[PDB]
Amino acid sequence: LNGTLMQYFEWYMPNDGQHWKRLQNDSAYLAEHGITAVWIPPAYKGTSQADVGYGAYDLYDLGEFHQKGTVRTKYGTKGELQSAIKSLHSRDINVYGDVVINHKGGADATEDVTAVEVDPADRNRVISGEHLIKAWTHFHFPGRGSTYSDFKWHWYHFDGTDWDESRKLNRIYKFQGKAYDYLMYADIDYDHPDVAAEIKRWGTWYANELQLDGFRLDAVKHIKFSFLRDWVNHVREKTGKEMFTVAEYWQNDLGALENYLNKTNFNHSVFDVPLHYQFHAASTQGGGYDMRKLLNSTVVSKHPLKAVTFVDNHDTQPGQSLESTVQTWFKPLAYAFILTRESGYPQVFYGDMYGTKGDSQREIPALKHKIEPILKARKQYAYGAQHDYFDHHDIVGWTREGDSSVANSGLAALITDGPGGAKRMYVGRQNAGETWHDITGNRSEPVVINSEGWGEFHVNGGSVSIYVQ
Repeated sequence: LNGTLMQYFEWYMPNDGQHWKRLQNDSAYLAEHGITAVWIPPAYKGTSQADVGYGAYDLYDLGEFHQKGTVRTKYGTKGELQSAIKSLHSRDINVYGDVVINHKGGADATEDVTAVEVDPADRNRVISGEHLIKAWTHFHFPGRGSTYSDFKWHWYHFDGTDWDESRKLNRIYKFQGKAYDYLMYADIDYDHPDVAAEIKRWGTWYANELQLDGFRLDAVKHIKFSFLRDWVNHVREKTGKEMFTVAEYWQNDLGALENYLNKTNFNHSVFDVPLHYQFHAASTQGGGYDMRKLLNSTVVSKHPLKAVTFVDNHDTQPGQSLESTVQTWFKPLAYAFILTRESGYPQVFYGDMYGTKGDSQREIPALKHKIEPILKARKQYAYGAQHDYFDHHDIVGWTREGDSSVANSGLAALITDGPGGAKRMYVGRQNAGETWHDITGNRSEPVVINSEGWGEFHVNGGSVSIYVQ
């Protein structure tokens, strides 16, 4: 009954075109362990076959046309993708597609365009007069043609770019006269009527072509909010489906996140970036972190229904752009936090489950065996009223009284970044007389609940204990 999301990709996975098949083959397992939704990587053609998917060359080429020297994307062909989705739906698992719409990369040709240079500090402070540059702005899709869409991109559909091809220069350009490869990407202009109309149309095309159930919105911090709000309303309306949507607004600031939510009318969720940073901070301070701090400054604490909680993702993993990996020892504690507490729509990271494949000497190992018990705790026991016990600097915990709707439901969780200990927690008089055991197997001793519903729970240092049944 509890929903659980899974980011089904890692940055360093092999470019062998078998990913869609792996996903398909992984459906039973996912269902076994309570995964109710899967967020797949960008399925459209990038700047090269090896593109992780954020280059975003052609949104209408889901690994179907020979473009950028390949038919398939890094993950597979459109057909394999469609088969994987079919098997996922047969198992009652929803699929959320990634949406990369703040820029387009890998233009087919440059265009002579008039531009002005702006201040790197204040990107709306002109520090140059108008002048001609050659910008990678012409997209015509030679391999696709007009199939699915005859819309062609030109410089006027964009706000600017960071590369002048004529002078081979890197500066911040803003196009004038309108009605390290990433430096050549062009920033999409949502003030242009044709652009806003086209992205909304592709949006519903995308949802229908793959039978998607929702979306993951990429890099929303720089996209016009009103547009994002309307794009979401639009796809839901044209489609007639719920279309759960979560946006990646990367800002470790509850303030900025709430504003984003208010400006977008609360029509979609946001990743709990602040929570991740606390997880990282705690895993980094060797027991010096005040564990009672986890309950504040996060999105779940304020907008539980609008938060997608996560431990790490493809941006924070070792070697990436926003690297701030939660240390392995702390990882299972963070997972217990997001998977067994009532608030938030938790997300499990593929890289944490099966390990990351970068070449740092600090890659994430496959934690599947440590996480599986917590997924089971969420799937079968995390129900009913919750009681919080964040009364200590090191050891904190919470209980779930369970729900009659779900048999033997109920749990007592305990996590500590410092030394081990015990804590008496109210578990529900309804559970009185029961003998509970640590599902993570970290503690061997049983705990029998008293007649008043209380229990003395224990936990090892720098560890996690989740007592059930």
